[PDB]
Amino acid sequence: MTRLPKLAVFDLDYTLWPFWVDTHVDPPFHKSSDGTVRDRRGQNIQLYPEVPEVLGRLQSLGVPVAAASRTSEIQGANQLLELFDLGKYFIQREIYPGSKVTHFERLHHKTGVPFSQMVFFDDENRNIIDVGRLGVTCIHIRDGMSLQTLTQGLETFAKAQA
Repeated sequence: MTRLPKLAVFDLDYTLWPFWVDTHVDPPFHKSSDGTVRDRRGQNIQLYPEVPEVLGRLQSLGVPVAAASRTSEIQGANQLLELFDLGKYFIQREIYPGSKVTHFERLHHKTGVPFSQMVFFDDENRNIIDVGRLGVTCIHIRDGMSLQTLTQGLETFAKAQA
């Protein structure tokens, strides 16, 4: 029904997975025969349960998906996206330290999508505030992404377009 955003942006830590990739785990990671992803020490790395379906829904809706993360553990963040087979859903990934305003300026530049036509999900208040000043519809999340968080965010975006 209501207008869809032209770009859906997600942070990684506490958005797609319940931890800080630069703090709680020890890269590199690998896939184990028991169906899990493990870090160098043997910890069981998991995504928030509905993350695969969240990205799959955006894919079905034709909504371009991008990442905007401020972690220093860049290699590890990308490896996780690949091992969980989530990388295929992303058209662009901005993963590096610094003000997230820089990540969004590059997303804006390469996609051509105006800031007002973007929706962003992050748990970090600092980022919600910084990016919000750009006109992006920012969705402050808790307990990571879920289909409810996604669908409510899309409604919020639609409302903002009005």
